[PDB]
Amino acid sequence: TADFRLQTSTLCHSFLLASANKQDTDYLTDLLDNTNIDLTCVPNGQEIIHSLLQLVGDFNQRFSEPVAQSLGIDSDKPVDKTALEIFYLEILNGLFEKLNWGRIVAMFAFLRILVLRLSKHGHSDAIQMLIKTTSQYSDEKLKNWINLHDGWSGLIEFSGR
Ligand SMILES: CN(C)CC[C@H](CSc1ccccc1)Nc1ccc(S(=O)(=O)NC(=O)c2ccc(N3CCN(Cc4ccccc4-c4ccc(Cl)cc4)CC3)cc2)cc1[N+](=O)[O-]
Repeated sequence: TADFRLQTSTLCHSFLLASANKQDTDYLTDLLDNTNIDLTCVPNGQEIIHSLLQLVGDFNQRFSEPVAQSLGIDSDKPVDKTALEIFYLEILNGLFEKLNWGRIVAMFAFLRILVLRLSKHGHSDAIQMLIKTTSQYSDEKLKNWINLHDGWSGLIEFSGR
């Protein structure tokens, strides 16, 4: 088994890559290193990724640019990694006023939108910062709750699979 921070980064990388294969064009597989990521380290990791993909898709349909436009995530220009982090962390600090599995699904959904828009151009460093930022934020704020809910494995029963 692995520490929660490593389990959360491993699960963030596999959900982002799997979501990219879903896209008409996948840019992420080439621009990210999948050599040191093993979902096998995460307990029940495959079903967690399948569960998170089912839940994030239902979320994307239900809920459909103010700061993305400011941060130029859709630009070819190198981005401000420092500013996107404060904005992402603050956006997450607002989301987790209430802590439920549904709010966790939304955080992964936001990371998917930011990572997939960033991927069109090779902003690998920003995507990696965001994956690390999700991992650090989850270890600090979401870990006690995620732990008291069967862990990341809790998403498997929440999904209904
Ligand atoms: C059965 N089937 C026919 C219906 C499936 C229903 C409806 S779809 C859905 C709803 C919530 C989360 C995910 C998907 N499923 C469901 C229903 C409820 C729940 S829940 O009770 O556990 N959670 C919620 O109901 C919930 C959670 C978060 C939530 N948000 C709405 C607003 N967004 C906006 C937002 C605010 C601040 C910062 C960022 C964002 C944000 C986040 C992501 C994006 Cl992509 C864009 C903006 C935050 C999250 C809304 C509802 C979970 C789920 N679920 O797990 O899928």
